[PDB]
Amino acid sequence: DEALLVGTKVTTKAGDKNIENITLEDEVLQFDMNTKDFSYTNPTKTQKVIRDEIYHFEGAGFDQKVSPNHRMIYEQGGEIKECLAKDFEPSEDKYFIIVEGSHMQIKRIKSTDVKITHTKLDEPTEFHALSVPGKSFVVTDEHGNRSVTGASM
Repeated sequence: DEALLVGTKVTTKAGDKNIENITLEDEVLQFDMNTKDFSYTNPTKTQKVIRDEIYHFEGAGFDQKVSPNHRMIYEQGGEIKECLAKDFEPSEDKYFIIVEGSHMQIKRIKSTDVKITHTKLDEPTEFHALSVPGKSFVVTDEHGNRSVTGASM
C-alpha cells in the first residue's frame, strides 16, 4: 500500500540490506524530517504486501520503485515535505534528496529532472515497508545511489 518494491536495499550501519530481510533488530539509516539529521534507529514495524502496480521515479542518480500510496520525501523552500507517489507533481521548486559518498552529504536534485512511470505489473510481487521515528530512511538503488524515501506511518 505504502511500500517499496522487493529487493530495494535499505542502508543500515553494517551495509546495504535487501528490504525484505530488514528486522526490528536492524540499525537503519533514518533521516529526521523535522531536524534534517541522519541517525541509525531500529524500525518499529516491517510490512509485507503483494500488489501489481508501481510508481518508478528515475533521473539524475535518483531511482525509487514504490507503491501508489508510498510517501515520497522532497525538500521545498527550507522544509522537508511528503506526498503520496500517485499524487506527486514535479516542479522546479521541489527537490528529491540524494545522499552522496560515505559522509552522508545531501544533494538536492530538481524533481523535474526525474521521470515518473506508473506501471501495471504483469504479475503480483511483494512490496515491503518500514516505520522509523524520523518518518524517512535511506535506500540504495541498483547503481549504488542512496536517496531518502518515506517510512510507513
